[PDB]
Amino acid sequence: MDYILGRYVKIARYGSGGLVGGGGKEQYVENLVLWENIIKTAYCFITPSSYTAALETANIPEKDFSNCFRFLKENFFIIPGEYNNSTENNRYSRNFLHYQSYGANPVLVQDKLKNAKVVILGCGGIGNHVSVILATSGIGEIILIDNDQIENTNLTRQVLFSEDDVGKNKTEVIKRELLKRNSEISVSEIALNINDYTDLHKVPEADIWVVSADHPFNLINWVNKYCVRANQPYINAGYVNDIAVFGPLYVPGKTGCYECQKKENIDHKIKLINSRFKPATFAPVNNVAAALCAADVIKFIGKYSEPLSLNKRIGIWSDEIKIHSQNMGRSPVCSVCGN
Amino acid sequence: MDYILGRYVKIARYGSGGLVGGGGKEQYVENLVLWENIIKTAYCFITPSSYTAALETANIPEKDFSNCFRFLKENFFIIPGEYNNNNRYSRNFLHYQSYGANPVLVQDKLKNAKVVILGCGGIGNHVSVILATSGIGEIILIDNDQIENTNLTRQVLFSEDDVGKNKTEVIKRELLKRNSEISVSEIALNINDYTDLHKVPEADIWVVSADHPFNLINWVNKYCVRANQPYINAGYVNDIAVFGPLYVPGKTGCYECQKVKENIDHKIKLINSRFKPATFAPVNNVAAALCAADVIKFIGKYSEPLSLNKRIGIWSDEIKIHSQNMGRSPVCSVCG
Ligand SMILES: Nc1ncnc2c1ncn2[C@@H]1O[C@H](COP(=O)(O)CP(=O)(O)OP(=O)(O)O)[C@@H](O)[C@H]1O
Ligand SMILES: Nc1ncnc2c1ncn2[C@@H]1O[C@H](COP(=O)(O)CP(=O)(O)OP(=O)(O)O)[C@@H](O)[C@H]1O
Ligand SMILES: [Zn+2]
Ligand SMILES: [Zn+2]
Repeated sequence: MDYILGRYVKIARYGSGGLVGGGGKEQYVENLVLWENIIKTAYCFITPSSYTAALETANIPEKDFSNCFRFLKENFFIIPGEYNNSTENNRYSRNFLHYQSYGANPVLVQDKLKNAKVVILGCGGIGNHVSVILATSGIGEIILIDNDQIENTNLTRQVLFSEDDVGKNKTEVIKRELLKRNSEISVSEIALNINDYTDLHKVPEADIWVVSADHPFNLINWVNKYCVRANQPYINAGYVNDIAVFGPLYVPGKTGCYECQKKENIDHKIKLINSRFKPATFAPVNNVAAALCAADVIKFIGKYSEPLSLNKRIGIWSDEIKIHSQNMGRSPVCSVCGN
Repeated sequence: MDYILGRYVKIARYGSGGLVGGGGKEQYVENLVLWENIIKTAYCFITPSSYTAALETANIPEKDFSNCFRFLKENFFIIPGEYNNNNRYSRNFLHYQSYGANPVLVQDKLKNAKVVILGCGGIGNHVSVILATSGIGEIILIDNDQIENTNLTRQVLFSEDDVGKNKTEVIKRELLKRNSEISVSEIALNINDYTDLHKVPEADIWVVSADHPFNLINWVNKYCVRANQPYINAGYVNDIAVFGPLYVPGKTGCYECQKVKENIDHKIKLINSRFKPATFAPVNNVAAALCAADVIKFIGKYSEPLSLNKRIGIWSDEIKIHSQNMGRSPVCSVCG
């Protein structure tokens, strides 16, 4: 039963002791003696070693070594030796350190991604960015859904498209560009525009729908109603001008749905104002939303960490430093998924 | 003279009264009478109108109209009509308008700017393409590394058939395909010592995402303070996306301002030298996106970059954003 120090752990001289690890799992250990001991025991696991083989080379008392071993193990700084049983030349090897760092076997996450099927409903700015992440991360099957054609104004956010692509179907060029990046996956396209609730029946079953299409105004309400009735997982992502939005991620029976937590003259005026609405699109906002959405899809399917947007619609601001989550937990009294 | 309603304005009935605006400027107006008066005033500007003309068009008293007009005007829900002006960058125009800038003037500032991309990996790929398609006039790409198959997970400009080619080379080609209106430049360089930074050209700003050695950004900091050179750092610490600081000579603190045993150190240095980040495209892309937002804003001058005086971290396994103060230090070791 070998263990090996993760390649993603770093330690630093800091404060009265030091830091162990990098990122979300970073620990500040205030006691210098303990921290120095943690370093000494980590060093013993640089090569793949059983507990007792590493202990043999440690110059500290067994009880101190044992405590440090446990610390390292619980945070996945040391990982089973087999979790490093893949070639450095594997195209997905960088994601592997990421999987390892959450205590998962990267070969098993990869196999889950390989066998998954994802629907990209909406192939604009969000769909462009989500689809390449999912494609190059090894999701086995991607189905691109969109009826629109590429324009010159798309080139701002829609990173797969070029000047030369103007006039072609979006789904056509994305497929071309996805397969140029990862030819070991399968990519299909459906030419569909969702005019009515009934149109959603032409969208295929999948592990998850990535929904970024936002026309008409109640498209999401149709998608949610449909997915509740079809028992189909979906995630929403987009933006409200300068705020990046992703979530909720809907899982049948395991999470709340979109609807759970929800003068004629002026009424005419509101409607006209809203009819003329066009979002202040901004690539960085689009990209943040799409990045975090894809992370939640990879985690939903990989199963190695909890998706952020379970039971939540998450907003990330671009002009102030702010995240806010909006409660979208299950309501027993919901008219869509309820009693 | 003339004022027009922004297309990015959204309006909903909510609770007591309603909401005016979408996104960061979204405002709850409790007073329903004031809420209705706002929409009555806004409605007269859907089609461009002068102050006085809209007053005679609205069915509300001159005092209520002045209040609602100022409300819309200060929040940039209504803008000067000339700002309204199909275009390549027409999409970004609503963004600049929403912050009370003339898009044409912002667009011009971008057209006249030079950006250095110091590091053409994951962060470089994504930063450079946002900048190119937003219309930064000159982009200088700097890297001495070749494309590998393992790059394709997050280095979005690169395909399988590009493996073995130079990064600067392929980024340039792909940038030019997406925006032919700009000029792209490459330099084959790797920063081996602090003294190699003199070979980096003068720009409006440096995007620093190079991450070898550990002390690269420390070198970059000291040089940029010396060269009077604006720079912004961006990257990640495993699962945490990082951007900032944005160093502006004479305005902000530098990277080293707030500074935010034989047997042991030998083992530390051996462990640390084996380090490899747990890279993850989503984390790459957030850092790069928010960094690119700060560059556009710094150069476009229409909003304050978020990372002035701050190193910002966005968590990926938690809903969390945290900021470290990098304000000016008089007793700093590099500047001050
Ligand atoms: N009902 C629908 N059925 C199929 N596709 C739709 C759709 N509504 C929108 N889409 C597609 O989904 C993408 C996003 O659409 P919307 O966000 O509603 C307006 P947009 O600003 O054109 O999005 P974009 O910026 O992502 O292109 C577009 O490519 C569009 O073609
Ligand atoms: N001193 C230096 N001078 C110039 N460029 C540098 C540099 N150090 C690093 N870089 C460049 O900055 C980029 C950083 O790339 P990243 O995507 O952050 C990690 P990577 O090393 O590309 O991934 P890998 O570990 O899978 O190879 C690389 O393209 C690298 O060539
Ligand atoms: Zn419900
Ligand atoms: Zn300083």
